[PDB]
Amino acid sequence: HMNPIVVVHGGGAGPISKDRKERVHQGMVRAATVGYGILREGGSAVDAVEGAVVALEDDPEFNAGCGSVLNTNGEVEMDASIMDGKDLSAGAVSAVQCIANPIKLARLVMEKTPHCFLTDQGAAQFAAAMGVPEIPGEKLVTERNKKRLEKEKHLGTVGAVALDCKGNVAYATSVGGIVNKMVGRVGDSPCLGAGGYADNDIGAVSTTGHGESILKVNLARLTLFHIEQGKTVEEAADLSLGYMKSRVKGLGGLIVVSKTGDWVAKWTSTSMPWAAAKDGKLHFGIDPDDTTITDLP
Amino acid sequence: HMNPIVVVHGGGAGPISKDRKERVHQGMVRAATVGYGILREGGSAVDAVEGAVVALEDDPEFNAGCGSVLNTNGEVEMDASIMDGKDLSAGAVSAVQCIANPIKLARLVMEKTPHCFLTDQGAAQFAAAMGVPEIPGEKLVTERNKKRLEKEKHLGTVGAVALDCKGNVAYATSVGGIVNKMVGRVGDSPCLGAGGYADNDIGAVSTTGHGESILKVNLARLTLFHIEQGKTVEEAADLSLGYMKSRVKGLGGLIVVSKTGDWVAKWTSTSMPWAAAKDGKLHFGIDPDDTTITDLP
Ligand code: NA
Ligand code: NA
Repeated sequence: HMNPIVVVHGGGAGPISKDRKERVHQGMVRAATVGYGILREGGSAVDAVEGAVVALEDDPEFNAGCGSVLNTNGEVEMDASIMDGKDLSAGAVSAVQCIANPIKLARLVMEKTPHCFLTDQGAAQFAAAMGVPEIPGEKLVTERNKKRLEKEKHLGTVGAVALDCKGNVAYATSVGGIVNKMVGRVGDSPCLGAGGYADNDIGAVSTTGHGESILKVNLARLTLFHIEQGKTVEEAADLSLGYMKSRVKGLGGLIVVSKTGDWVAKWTSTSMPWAAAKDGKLHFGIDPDDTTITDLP
Repeated sequence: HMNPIVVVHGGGAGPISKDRKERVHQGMVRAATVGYGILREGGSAVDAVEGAVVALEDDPEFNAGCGSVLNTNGEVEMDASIMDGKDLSAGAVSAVQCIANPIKLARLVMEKTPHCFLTDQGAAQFAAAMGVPEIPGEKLVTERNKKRLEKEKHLGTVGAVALDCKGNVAYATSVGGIVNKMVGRVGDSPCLGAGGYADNDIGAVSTTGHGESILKVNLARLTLFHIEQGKTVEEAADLSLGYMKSRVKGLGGLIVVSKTGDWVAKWTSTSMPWAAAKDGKLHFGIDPDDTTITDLP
């Protein structure tokens, strides 16, 4: 059986402040801690990526769930998806409002409907009916995000991949969008093959950065194509990310794990917080080269 | 310069009665001739694919625009997408209501927003900002639609790919939902790489079978991976369709036009209505190896 592996990512975007750096650290760490806690106790890849992504959604330092930005009309609007590498089982939700954890709702889409993708109105019904709490859209709206809303008038995709004890792979990704965005814009995060792809015959990818560009070039699926062509995880990351930059002038990041347990985190944005838990050991960083490898207690 | 072509398809579905084949074969001819006419006046591939699909949307018989099948509330939700193969720009709407031409709105997302994808109430609010008329839903519904859902409480996706004389390729798709589909169920159509994909350096594909299977295997972008690798377009379609078959037990079909100008219509479903125009001729079918060929005025 395989040594489990989990990689976790936040925004593939600009420079981070030294203050937010350490706190970005703690949310990635908690995230990756949780996914790996789930796997070392017999949980699946889906199990791992779901708990991993739930962690970052709950945390207000990241732009999915609570800590999600507000669109141009003063409300949070969220996207998320998740996928089983085993049979390509998937679930996706877009422009969902007023719920704590869209990745969970994404999971229900997959496992309890004959469909993969629900949006806005019907999503919330599906939620409502599956028992998911509604909450006043007040409690998903933090202090510092209405500020950047105003600021911009005149914090990118988070995600997770795993390979579990029994060789299954998965991803999950979730976001609150770009700030002051128009009503109902949908990025890459609920679009299979762009925000993520998982396939037990190749590996799992989650993406971050410019949604539109990630969408145009089907970035996750593309990364896996290079891997099928027999390229290493890094080479394939490099080739896909390079193409996105050269073909549509788009920037971002990606985490990937091949079906053999090989993994890489790579980005073309200035920065991408990431962490990987494997072999009871934690890898973490934000800036290229900045990385550390610590002991997992 | 290149000789231009348009290919259209109706839905990759089960057996079709004599009583419809006649209304459908005519419909397919009209769409091809609309898009070919645009190609005849040196129009863009993107103009032509929009036109053909508009025709199919406006034909009450096709599951798109007028004649869209009904959801669980007896209501009309539609998806669409367009992509321009020159710079991969794209436009898409999911779960839109009370508009005549979803595909024309997707083009308005391509050209007139920073984004590639709008959904539901955003998509509604944009359609206004652009003075797209709020049209009654009983105009969209038919006594096929009304009479189908009532007892389903107990056809398919249309598209076109075009190559213009500049060598540019493009795809369009539209679909009006599924009989008794969950409200807010989004399918393959608005998902770039799934329902379709267009790139001048390979070609363009528009797919049509079972939406979830298409999403799960990224069928449109899959087909293009194979052309990238040396397959002919007929080989490409055969393998991508066969992979969706063996792996996800899903049936459907697609149309593809290459950057070289080689074209094909292929399906694992029983039928898939289709039509093509190239070098003064119109090519057509529904069921296998039955290609009717005639001149175009
Ligand atoms: Na958060
Ligand atoms: Na129609």
